Amino acid sequence: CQCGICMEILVEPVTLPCNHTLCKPCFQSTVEKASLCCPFCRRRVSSWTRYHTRRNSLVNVELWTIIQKGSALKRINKELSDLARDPPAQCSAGPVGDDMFHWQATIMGPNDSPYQGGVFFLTIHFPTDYPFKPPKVAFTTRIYHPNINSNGSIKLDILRSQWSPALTISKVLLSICSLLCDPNPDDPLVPEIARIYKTDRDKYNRISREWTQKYAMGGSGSGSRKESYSIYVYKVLKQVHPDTGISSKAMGIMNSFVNDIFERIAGEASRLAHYNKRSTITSREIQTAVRLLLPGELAKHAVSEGTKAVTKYTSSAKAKTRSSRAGLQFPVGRVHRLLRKGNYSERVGAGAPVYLAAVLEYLTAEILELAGNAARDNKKTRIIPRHLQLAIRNDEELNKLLGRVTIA
Ligand SMILES: [Cl-]
Ligand SMILES: [Cl-]
Ligand SMILES: [Cl-]
Ligand SMILES: [Cl-]
Ligand SMILES: [Zn+2]
Ligand SMILES: [Zn+2]
Repeated sequence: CQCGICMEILVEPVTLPCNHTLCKPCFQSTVEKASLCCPFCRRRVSSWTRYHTRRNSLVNVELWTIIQKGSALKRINKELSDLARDPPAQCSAGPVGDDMFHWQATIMGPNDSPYQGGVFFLTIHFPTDYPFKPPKVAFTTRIYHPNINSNGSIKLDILRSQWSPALTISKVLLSICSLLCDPNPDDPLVPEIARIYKTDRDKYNRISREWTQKYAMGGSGSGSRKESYSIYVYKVLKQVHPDTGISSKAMGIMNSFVNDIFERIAGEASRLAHYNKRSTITSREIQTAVRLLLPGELAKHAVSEGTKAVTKYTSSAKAKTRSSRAGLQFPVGRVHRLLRKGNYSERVGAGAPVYLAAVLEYLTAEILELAGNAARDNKKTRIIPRHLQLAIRNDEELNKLLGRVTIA
């Protein structure tokens, strides 16, 4: 509600001849140091800046006195917070897993439009220089529109020529909504559709509804809260070392292992789905993710445990709990939500969370078995962080996998 560059309150505001205002830090960071141009409208402010920097009159005293009453990453987080503060109508967006520069977004077909009742998924990629460079926004759901083509590119002025740091991803999503309601056939991306819209509006409305029906019939994101698997880590420990406990500090490290493995597998599985233009993540993407990221025998065993859980899940009775159907301690239904919540794909198949849950359980068991062994070497009955560090370092494959995870 004040500074357009950093979306924070204005401090020592500087107003340029063009009357765009930014806080003194932002002004110094982007104008004074190099560009000497307004970041919003690119008006040259060199003569003005040199004069007033020498005379210490840059700051707008009147505005400043009466107000009392990296940068790219920081701002993206401010957008997401802003997005939660004022959820845009008919829209949602959030990061893909833990990648803040790669978001998923959903748009519900406006009531006014012929897309009503459909859900359209979009991909958003933030550049390194954001907010000074535009975000890359594209549809992954087919849609019949003059300004949207089969590649999912969107011809919208604010996405390219008219992009400004003052704009936000919420405003961008609202503008796309308006574009769905009111196309611009005069400057089209697809001429045939634009010609049809101009001459046969009834046909345009008809084809839009049929496409919406055929192809169109994505959230706050993974969130800031750290998930815990204490319940299921404990169950596995009782199976692997019934007479060995685990300290709560060690349990927090186990959560860090599980969450790290979850994010990496799903993230890669997300990469594969997008790479092959697949709407749904299935056990296949999870398996190829596992095979590429896990080393050696860990990968061979993880693939075995995942294939066996999926096989047992399909043949089992549909009445029992999903985790029970797969013979797993780790929660299948919960892993499924975390795959949808993380915005890795439009859809998530039912075998995917089973396979991933089984891979997580297997790796947890491996780590717990070795940590317990490492505890029994020091004549101890309870796993502490040090025994987790030992179990990782003393196993070449596990150290390749989890060595980068910090252990205190
Ligand atoms: Cl100038
Ligand atoms: Cl594009
Ligand atoms: Cl599946
Ligand atoms: Cl990796
Ligand atoms: Zn600022
Ligand atoms: Zn300006």
